[PDB]
Amino acid sequence: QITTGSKELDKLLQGGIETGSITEMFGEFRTGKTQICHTLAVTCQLPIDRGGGEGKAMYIDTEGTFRPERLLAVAERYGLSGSDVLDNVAYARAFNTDHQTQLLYQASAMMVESRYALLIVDSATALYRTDYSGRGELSARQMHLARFLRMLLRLADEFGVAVVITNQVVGNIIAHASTTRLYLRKGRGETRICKIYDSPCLPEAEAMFAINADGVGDAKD
Amino acid sequence: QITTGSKELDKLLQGGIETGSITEMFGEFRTGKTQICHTLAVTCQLPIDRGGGEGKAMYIDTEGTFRPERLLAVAERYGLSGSDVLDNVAYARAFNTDHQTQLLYQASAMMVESRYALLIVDSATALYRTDYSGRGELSARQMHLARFLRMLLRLADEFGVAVVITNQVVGNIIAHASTTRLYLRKGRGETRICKIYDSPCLPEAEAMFAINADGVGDAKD
Amino acid sequence: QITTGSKELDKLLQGGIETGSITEMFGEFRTGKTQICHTLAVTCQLPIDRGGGEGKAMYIDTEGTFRPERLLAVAERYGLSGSDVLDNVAYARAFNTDHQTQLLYQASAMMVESRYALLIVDSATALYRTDYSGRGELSARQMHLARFLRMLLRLADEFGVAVVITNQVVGNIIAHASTTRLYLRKGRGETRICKIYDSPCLPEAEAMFAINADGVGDAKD
DNA sequence: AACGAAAACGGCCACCACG
DNA sequence: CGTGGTGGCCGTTTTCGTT
Repeated sequence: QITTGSKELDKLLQGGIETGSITEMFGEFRTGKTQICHTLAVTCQLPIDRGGGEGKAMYIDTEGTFRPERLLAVAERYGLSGSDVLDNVAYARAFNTDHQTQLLYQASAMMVESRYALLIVDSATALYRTDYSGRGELSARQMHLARFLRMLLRLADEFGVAVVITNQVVGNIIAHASTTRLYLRKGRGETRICKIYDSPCLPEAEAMFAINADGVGDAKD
Repeated sequence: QITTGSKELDKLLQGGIETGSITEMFGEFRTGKTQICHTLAVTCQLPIDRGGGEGKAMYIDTEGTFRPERLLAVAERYGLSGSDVLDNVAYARAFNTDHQTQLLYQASAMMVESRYALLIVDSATALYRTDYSGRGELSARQMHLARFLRMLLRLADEFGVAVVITNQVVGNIIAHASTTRLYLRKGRGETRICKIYDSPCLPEAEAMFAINADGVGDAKD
Repeated sequence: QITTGSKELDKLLQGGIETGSITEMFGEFRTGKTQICHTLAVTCQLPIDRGGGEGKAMYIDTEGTFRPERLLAVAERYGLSGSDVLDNVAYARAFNTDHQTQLLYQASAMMVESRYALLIVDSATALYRTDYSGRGELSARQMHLARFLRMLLRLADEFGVAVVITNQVVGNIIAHASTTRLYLRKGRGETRICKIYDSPCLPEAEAMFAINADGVGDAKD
């Protein structure tokens, strides 16, 4: 179980993400999906006794929001070497849906030589909206997304890593494929509300957390 | 941080625009978006110790409002050579959305040979309204705008320059992409009210400034 | 500053029209736009010490309202030779928007050989409504008007002449291009109310004037 | 008796207003 | 900002008139 670094969120998840499965967090923009991704990108490298996976991180960005400085802040919060964190995070920006899936081909071969624990795909659904904008082409983007999700599941079962994808809510296919769906909504200021909206094992429940300069971290009224 | 040349606005932004990110200023017509652009087009060339970026400026105009004389006024205000300011500002008028995006192809290659600090796109959303006026073609202009914004983010991360685009409020996609949204409204006479309407780091707050012959400059009751 | 020949209007404008810039007067029909044009067509020829520009006049008519006799009346009011006034006013009626813009080609070359101070375009927006009456052709007339306005600004900067265009209010593009917007409304009888509705330098303010056989001239209760 | 044109009705889309 | 309602425009079908 990879620690989220929010204790309340860890309790909500019973200790953190299950490696080897896809966890989807759907919420409005600015809810902190990207911030949680940046935090996990570092916490994954933490020792297992500290809630990490003792593995490198993979950040596939489609939205430009990748900040190595956020990774440095998370590393210094938990006392990890920021330089080693950036050395254990491989980053690449996907320009389109086809490029987004093509990066998985390099990811599968690269993930064999080194132990990874986390795969991050940020604005995973944005490129299927920007690229495929027509109505007759909807089935094509749905097929590409389906294949992409199957590839995610395959890599998860192959390397035993956690698969994190982010969705902006301004597909029903992900429900059966994703094991845990988390709904994120803004509480005013920088403090966010998290809700579980389906889990066969986890209750439907809510937990409050905040977005702090160092971290994605528990709410401290 | 590129100085806005309004001290109150600089305080509002904590010192000025972050280079390497897109800052959107949405407001009514005649609020001073273009005036701020003209001021920044010169202030960017200022020394870093003076709040500049020590880089050349790029003005992509779609509305005809480009005035080299305004640049000369800003240069003489801060004591910069007006001729050198015009020599460090490359200007081109986009005739359509396709031409607006096509100019980015020349911009990316040209921005490699010389250091730039500011990219200005004035009436950035006007051409998507004048060109794409139908209702069935809305998705096409939205896709073109999405690609344009992604190109802006790519150039920002590539050259570490500030990306400034102006929007007339007589898209929701820009919210996640733009880092700082500023709402501009008219105070009567030539003095304008600025408000921050989203920033993960900057407070929602307001600052009063004026539009002076020399400058975009602090309000002086 | 070209005298309007109304003292109250001159005070409203701080002495008269700035040459080298476009001044737009928007108002209802019969408010006196054409009358003001006829008056200025003669006052421009007045000595600079008398509020003129010591230059010839250019009247481009689209509405048939051109009256040389009104020019003769204005000339005799200020004591100018009516025959020389008509000799210093070149007149041409535009039959369409394309012809209206085409006349500018003859105007630019003709304005080089002799000094002019005033360019008048009467019912400037009427031909874009009579010619382009459909809804799909709106962008075409807007583009033609935009190019026409840019040509006006170019000629203004080239010859340092005043650019006067008249608009019947039974485009938002002119706002940034026009420097001074004047709203004209009828006071009953022949006495008209003038209001300034935008000027970066001139206050929003009003002045009362009348339309007299000799002149456009101050209100005399 | 057949074909073409005109008029009327219905449905869909867009814009405006209200919550 | 989103949803619902109303109005306008366009397309299709039916009926009538003319060849």
